[PDB]
Amino acid sequence: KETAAAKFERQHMDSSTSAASSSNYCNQMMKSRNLTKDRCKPVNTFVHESLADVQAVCSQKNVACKNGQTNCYQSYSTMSITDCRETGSSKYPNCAYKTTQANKHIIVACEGNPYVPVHFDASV
Repeated sequence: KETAAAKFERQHMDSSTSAASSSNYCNQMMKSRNLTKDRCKPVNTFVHESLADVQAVCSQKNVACKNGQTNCYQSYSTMSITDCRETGSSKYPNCAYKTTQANKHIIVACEGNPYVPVHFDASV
């Protein structure tokens, strides 16, 4: 039973890189973070910031989440991010991803004690 905070980390955190290396980045990371396991997960974003910097967003700009909830936070600066998105050629167990590297504000839902990100909402 993964806690929610640990699941955000496994799905969203990639501090070991500054940026998406290849067009191949997404097929690889989606696989190693176990997101192609039971299904191809259709969309996922990886954040190439340290964990501290990303936990800090939980004290930045308070915004409405897309589901209308109000525990969403928008980062003040831009962050290095990679968007991973299934192509049309995508067929489980043979998940295939388009890699888009970008530098965007991130919006996360935060909860808990410690108040930390548990949900990736959007980037802008």
